[PDB]
Amino acid sequence: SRIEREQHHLIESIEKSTQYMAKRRIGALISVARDTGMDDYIETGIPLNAKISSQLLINIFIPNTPLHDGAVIIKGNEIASAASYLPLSDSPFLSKELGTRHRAALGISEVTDSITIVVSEETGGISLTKGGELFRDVSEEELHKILLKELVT
Ligand SMILES: Cc1cncnc1N
Ligand SMILES: [Cl-]
Repeated sequence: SRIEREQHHLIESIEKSTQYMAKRRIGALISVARDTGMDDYIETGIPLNAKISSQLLINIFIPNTPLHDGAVIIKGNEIASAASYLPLSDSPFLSKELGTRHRAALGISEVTDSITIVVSEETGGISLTKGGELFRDVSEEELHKILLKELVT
């Protein structure tokens, strides 16, 4: 179909699912592939090759469920995999109060041009990684403008 419609639907799906999980302190880790490949990391997860929806993203990350423990990787117009491994950053600049999801999101951002979104299960804050930088606890307006700029081409 039309690319721009899928991209805006992707953005709305992330905004809606992360708002839902943030409110309930459900951790999440969602990495959006771009030009650089996430293919090897997709292979580490459970293959879904599913249509993107906020409902599916929420169901994946329910705690103590088969699909929740690891990253979701979106590729093109599909949720490609759940429970994928991402490389963990060894950076000592990452705050010690952040968890493995953040360290994983930082690590993939150091070696891909992917955009990765984290929901902390400790605080509910939403964070974002790109190019080896972390944007910690962004507002809904900040998240919206970042995703517009980064995911709509
Ligand atoms: C430990 C871990 C958790 N989630 C994603 N990647 C990882 N390496
Ligand atoms: Cl967390």
